[PDB]
Amino acid sequence: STEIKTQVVVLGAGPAGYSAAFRCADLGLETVIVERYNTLGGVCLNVGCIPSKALLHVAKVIEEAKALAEHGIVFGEPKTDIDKIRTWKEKVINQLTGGLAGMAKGRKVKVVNGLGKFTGANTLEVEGENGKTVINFDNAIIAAGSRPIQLPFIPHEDPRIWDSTDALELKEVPERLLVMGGGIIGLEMGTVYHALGSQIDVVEMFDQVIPAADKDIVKVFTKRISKKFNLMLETKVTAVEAKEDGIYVTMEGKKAPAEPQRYDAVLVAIGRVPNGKNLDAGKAGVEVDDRGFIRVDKQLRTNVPHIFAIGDIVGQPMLAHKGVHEGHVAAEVIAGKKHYFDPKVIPSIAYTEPEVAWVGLTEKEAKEKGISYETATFPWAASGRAIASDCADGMTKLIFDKESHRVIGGAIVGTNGGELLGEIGLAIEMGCDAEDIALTIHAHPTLHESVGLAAEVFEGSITDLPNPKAK
Amino acid sequence: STEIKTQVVVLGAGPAGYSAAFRCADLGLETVIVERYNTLGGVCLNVGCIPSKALLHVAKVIEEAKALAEHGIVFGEPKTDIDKIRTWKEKVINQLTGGLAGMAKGRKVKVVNGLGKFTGANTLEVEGENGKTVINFDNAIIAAGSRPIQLPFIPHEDPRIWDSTDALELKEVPERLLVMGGGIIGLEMGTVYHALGSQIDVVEMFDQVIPAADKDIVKVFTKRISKKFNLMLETKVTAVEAKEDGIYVTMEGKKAPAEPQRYDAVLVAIGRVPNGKNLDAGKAGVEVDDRGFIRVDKQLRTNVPHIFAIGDIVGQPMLAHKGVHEGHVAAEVIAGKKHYFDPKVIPSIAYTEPEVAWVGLTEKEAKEKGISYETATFPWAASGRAIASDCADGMTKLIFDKESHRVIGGAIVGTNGGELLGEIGLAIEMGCDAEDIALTIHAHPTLHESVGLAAEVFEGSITDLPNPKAK
Ligand SMILES: Cc1cc2nc3c(=O)[nH]c(=O)nc-3n(C[C@H](O)[C@H](O)[C@H](O)COP(=O)(O)OP(=O)(O)OC[C@H]3O[C@@H](n4cnc5c(N)ncnc54)[C@H](O)[C@@H]3O)c2cc1C
Ligand SMILES: Cc1cc2nc3c(=O)[nH]c(=O)nc-3n(C[C@H](O)[C@H](O)[C@H](O)COP(=O)(O)OP(=O)(O)OC[C@H]3O[C@@H](n4cnc5c(N)ncnc54)[C@H](O)[C@@H]3O)c2cc1C
Ligand SMILES: [Cl-]
Ligand SMILES: [Cl-]
Repeated sequence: STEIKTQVVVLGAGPAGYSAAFRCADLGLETVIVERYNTLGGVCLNVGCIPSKALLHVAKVIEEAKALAEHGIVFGEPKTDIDKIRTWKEKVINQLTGGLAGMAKGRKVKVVNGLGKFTGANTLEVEGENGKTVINFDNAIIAAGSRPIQLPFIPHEDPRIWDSTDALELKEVPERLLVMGGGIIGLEMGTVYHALGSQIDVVEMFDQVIPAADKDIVKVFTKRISKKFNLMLETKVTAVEAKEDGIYVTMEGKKAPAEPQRYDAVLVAIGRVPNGKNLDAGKAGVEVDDRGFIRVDKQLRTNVPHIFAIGDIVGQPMLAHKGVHEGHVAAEVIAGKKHYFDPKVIPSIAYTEPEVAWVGLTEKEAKEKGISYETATFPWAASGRAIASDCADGMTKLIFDKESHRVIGGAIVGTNGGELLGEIGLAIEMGCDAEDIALTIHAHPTLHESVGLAAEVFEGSITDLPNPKAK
Repeated sequence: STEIKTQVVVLGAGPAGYSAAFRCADLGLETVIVERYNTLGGVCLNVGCIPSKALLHVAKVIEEAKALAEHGIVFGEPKTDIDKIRTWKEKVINQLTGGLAGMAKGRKVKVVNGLGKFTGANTLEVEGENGKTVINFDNAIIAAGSRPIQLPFIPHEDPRIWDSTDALELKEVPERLLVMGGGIIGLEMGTVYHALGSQIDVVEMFDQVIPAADKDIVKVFTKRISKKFNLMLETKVTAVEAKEDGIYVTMEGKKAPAEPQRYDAVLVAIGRVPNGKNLDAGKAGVEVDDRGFIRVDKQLRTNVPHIFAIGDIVGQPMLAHKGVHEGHVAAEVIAGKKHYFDPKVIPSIAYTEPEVAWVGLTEKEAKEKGISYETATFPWAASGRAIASDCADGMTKLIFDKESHRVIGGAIVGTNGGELLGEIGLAIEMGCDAEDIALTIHAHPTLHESVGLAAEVFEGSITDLPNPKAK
């Protein structure tokens, strides 16, 4: 029963949403953000990328410290206080949310807290702390994100059945943990809890973890990870039963045990689904597909031209950077600029150890597309830096169009591997060929020089590896 | 004496030398390498880049392990065995040497061990393990490297007066160590020994460590390091005297103490000089300058057209990657290709913690060149990744031509900062502008996305910082 009139309303304050809102404000538009939770930053900041990366950094340091022992530096076994780790995680998060609130204030962007739902083509109704707020807008930006997949046969109401948020709460270190899903989130959480002392089982229906990534990359990764996790591929969960002494899980498939297994906790990390069906978007005339996605064009417009949608809710890949860039474009289009969201590439990174990172076309995709392509790889066993840094199990891979010589894809498996994507990404966006990359002088000794070296393998000029293109 | 005939003789088996030799072989030329010492890889592999990076990795892990205590993971004080660390260092060197030997064998490149000197324009004489060998060549490639600077008033015959090789031998951990020279090598060794327990003093004649780098970058580094090291800037060593209980060093300048200071060891890391005067190059008609450089053109030719020179011995910067690329060009030119060595940029990295890395023009150089430029920086205090990884003091800086918007230089201070140079390097080589970089989608949350964000700061679209370019 309180009414507001604004130019732009943004539904959701995640990466996509707040980036869109801030861009609108910087472009001189009157902008209001609606968010059901009490802080900004959405899933990414509060229960996603950031806390997971904090805990993963902790895990990495623990394992490195232990790995120093054979080289003459012996730390004891660490004394660990989970409450303190949790407190630190919360500190990084609170620092960042404080930052976002500060920036919203600085850009004079009003934040309305509560559940927003459309009531008309130009009207969004918010139910929150201050009662009901009716927001009349010229433009709306839908950025309401996604949520974890739940399965009907699983008692998701038992506290020992976790999703990613539960896992990131760090309630305890379960003696035995099952991760359902060999995707990125599952493997990352597995990494975290393994470093803390948990015994890790991973169950995955596909024949490979991180299924979109190439076989050769994932092979290095799997070789590394099979020493610490019990990987059960091409296997599925058929039943989950809560009992007093634990969660009993029945599996069927190639690596399934005969008997149901007892776990102290089960992380259900099957995937995520969009929140498009929860907005009464139809009342604004907006089309929502059967899977809950709100599909948009290259200017991020829904079927209703003055209503935009960005981020996870718009489609895959569900990644923060995609949402940020989409938000920027939507804001710019609303401001009247003729901009489009049409990136050649979108990078993906699994912050496991070693990291698995890739951008552009994978070899799988290249073979299905049927274009003449050639791969070039540099093994980290040949890298001075990787050996000197005790991380020789890695590989840098570039994929080239055979005729044009343009780089069309790249991948790294290795410590700090993700940090190498930038160059590759830039290279693809600029339409670089192998010669461009190879002739650029990369610093030695670094991990990223492998990018250059891979290019050299293609050029046939490589001298840090045997050169089969020699004569 | 034994006499042999070859197409190409390469004097020196360092990065430059073996890269040139391997490239010549890959191009179908009969090739012989001459090396006075019994190992391959030269300074870089044996007493330079590789061992220093190994020890620095050890130091970094020790410090991170200690830093976890504040977050709830408490390792004890480490129990350290210096003999075992040294053994590990030696192991990385040996593995890599083995690799190089394997590659030389595979390319059918013969290695003649001994001291090489020119006797004529087409004759090089080697005195070595297999006696004296006379090599008649069509082309020679001089790659005989550099050596540490010594000072006449310093008793360099005392075992407590070190150069970098001594430091890398790791014979003991001196309670108190003086590093003379605030260059990269000195700071790296200071980092290693501080991590091992040494108290570190650094003397530098200039008003900043790493004088070649911009002041703001080094300011960020200096703030981190001034708590761990006693930095004496604008200070000079006037006397060094060996006594029974230690080495007494007298210094003058603003933060130098009045009285001579006692150190258990002194590392002399003032710089390196080329080995050009020690080859009898004059007997081949080759011109050597007064300080020992053998100056060369863009095809790496000396004043004698069939004689080439590459690496440290030809000029600054004395870095491995420069030498490798020069070696490739020299080999290609000898094979009859119209190739040139003329890179737009050559990257530099100090592997301190945080790392200090830069490529292209610094602000000093841009001013000195008279270019109208604009800088754009992203502070790591605003990076989710840097905060979550406990490395928030960093900074990423891009320098753009103000009119063309082309990137002309870049720099990073921060953990893993060096790994970010590749993208920047590539961007400058490709003549990218701020928009090219900004519109490339960088993965979140990473350290390298800062590069993209820095570009956004220039473009005026940044939403992860306040945007003073806003409307
Ligand atoms: C554990 C985990 C790790 C991840 N790791 C990475 C990673 O490393 N890199 C990466 O790029 N991505 C990662 N992701 C995914 C990343 O978090 C998402 O892609 C990103 O958060 C999407 O941003 P968004 O703005 O589209 O949606 P969200 O971040 O989900 O924001 C949507 C916001 O809208 C609010 N909202 C929803 N409905 C309403 C409503 N009706 N009214 C008002 N407010 C509403 C929600 O509360 C939420 O704050 C990870 C995700 C998880 C769960
Ligand atoms: C401690 C330290 C750290 C360093 N860190 C880095 C770094 O991080 N990154 C980087 O890029 N660079 C670094 N450098 C420098 C790098 O090591 C050199 O730039 C590189 O080794 C130069 O290669 P080169 O082939 O030109 O010379 P060298 O590697 O010195 O090779 C010359 C070789 O020729 C031999 N030789 C000399 N005279 C004769 C003769 N008359 N007959 C036969 N053989 C002869 C020598 O024994 C030597 O093996 C570092 C150097 C040091 C000392
Ligand atoms: Cl299932
Ligand atoms: Cl029961």
